[PDB]
Amino acid sequence: KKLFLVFWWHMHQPLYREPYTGEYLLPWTFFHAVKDYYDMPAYLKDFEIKLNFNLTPVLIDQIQEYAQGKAKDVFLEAIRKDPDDLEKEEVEKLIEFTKLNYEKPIYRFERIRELMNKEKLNREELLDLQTLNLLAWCGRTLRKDLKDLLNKGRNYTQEEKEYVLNKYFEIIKKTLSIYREIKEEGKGSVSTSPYYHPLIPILLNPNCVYETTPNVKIPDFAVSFREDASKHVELAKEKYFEIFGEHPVYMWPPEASVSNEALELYYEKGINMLATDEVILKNSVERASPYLRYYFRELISVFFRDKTLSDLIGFSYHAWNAEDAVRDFIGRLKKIHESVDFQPVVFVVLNGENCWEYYEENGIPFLEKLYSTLEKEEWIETLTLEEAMRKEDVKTEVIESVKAGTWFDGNFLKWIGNKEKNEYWKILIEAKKKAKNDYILVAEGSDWFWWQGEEKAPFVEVFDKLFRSFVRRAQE
Ligand SMILES: OC[C@H]1O[C@H](O[C@H]2[C@H](O)[C@@H](O)[C@@H](O[C@H]3[C@H](O)[C@@H](O)[C@@H](O[C@H]4[C@H](O)[C@@H](O)[C@@H](O[C@H]5[C@H](O)[C@@H](O)[C@@H](O[C@H]6[C@H](O)[C@@H](O)[C@@H](O)O[C@@H]6CO)O[C@@H]5CO)O[C@@H]4CO)O[C@@H]3CO)O[C@@H]2CO)[C@H](O)[C@@H](O)[C@@H]1O
Repeated sequence: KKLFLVFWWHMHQPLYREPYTGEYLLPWTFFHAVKDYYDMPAYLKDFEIKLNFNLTPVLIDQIQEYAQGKAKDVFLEAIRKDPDDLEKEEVEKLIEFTKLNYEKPIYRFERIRELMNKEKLNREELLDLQTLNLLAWCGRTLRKDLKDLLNKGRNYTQEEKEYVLNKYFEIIKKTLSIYREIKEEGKGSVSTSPYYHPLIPILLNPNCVYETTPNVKIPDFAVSFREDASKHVELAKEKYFEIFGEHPVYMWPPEASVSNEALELYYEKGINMLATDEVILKNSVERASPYLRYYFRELISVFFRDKTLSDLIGFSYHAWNAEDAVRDFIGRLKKIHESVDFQPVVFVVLNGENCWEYYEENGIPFLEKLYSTLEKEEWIETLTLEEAMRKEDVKTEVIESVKAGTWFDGNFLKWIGNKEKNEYWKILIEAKKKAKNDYILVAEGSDWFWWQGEEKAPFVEVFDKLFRSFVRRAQE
């Protein structure tokens, strides 16, 4: 009797490319590409387990633009330049970026503490600030290859900085290839999401928010987003086809968000399986275990992730010693294994790139121990999404209805319902009446609503500039 374990790592960035200037206004796609988007699948080169990935189409677009040398990234330009060429504004940006990241374990360099305690930085000190910001985001592969430069920790030259930059772009250029490789070799399945990671249930029917939060105020949805919901799904199928040669049969619904209408739309667009959150299961069915394969109306297969296990990795284990965390995780799997006489399917689904910067050494000791341990446990069999979808020796159940929600408390309050987030929906509704191009789809991404009305910390103003620029461009 085995326990079936299914990792599904979700990779996404909203579009940071300002539509009028073409400038990438935040470097987050670059930094998570060099740190996580290649290295997370690259673990499969070293560990004989299965790991699955979701790539949003808008993230794929940006990875391609960087790989082709076409991404004009303003923060990266402040890193690349000789410090003598830095604008006062770029020095300010560098210092502000360092301050935002200063307390993260991946920024634990003594030299960074020295630099941030200095009243003024000369050219050598700025070169160190630039290069250490680069190296703080070094991924697992290059932490080995560049170990000597990493251990310097100080006294970097322009040539060394440029060497690191060149190796980083090599990683970006190999990124889509590694996803093709692990897919073709059967080491993992690759899914995608509707194109710009929107909240499909809201686009189809904004009143679905009242299934969980009856008291929420929402704006007057005087325009229909139902066709746009379809377009996000259809365009994602086309992008994922361009990159892999086939249409996707698995999708990750953004924010785990489902509703009866959304599940119908995914079924109508030929999606065979998705996953969502355990809270949605608990809200939809009186008594239901998350270790079964569910069939929604016999139309589409649904797995509900183990929320506890997913949250342990995504939010808890950064605060643990790596050995203890793996012991805890394996011990929890052992209890699931012993708690049923059938073979449970355990979905661990979370963002694949955001938690590691808070782990010691970028989560590498944790993941190397986890994967090394899992590959040796005879009673655990990790599965691709395809294997999980088709496994015969599992328990299944038909469900007829779900209560609309997301993996944030089973509801939509992170994206709608307060004055500021509702203002964004009002802006989008009015812009949709006059829309002329697909930039209206960009503006439908969940990220813009996530940051709005929170507020409040460096760069939220950048997300607001992007959202409003996309809204403006959509009407031309
Ligand atoms: O000043 C605030 C903040 O600033 C910086 O953060 C910046 C960040 O470092 C940078 O990379 C970027 O963030 C990106 C991010 O990298 C992308 O992946 C993307 O994030 C979205 C993600 O793809 C989505 O799946 C979604 O994930 C969220 C959920 O929406 C949340 O509800 C929550 O979900 C969990 C939930 O809490 C739990 O109950 C659990 O059951 O499971 C859920 C999932 O595990 O968290 C996840 C992850 O955040 O939404 C994401 C946001 O839309 O796009 C991001 C940008 O839109 O930009 C950040 C701001 O500049 C700084 O580094 C931070 O340290 C600081 O905290």
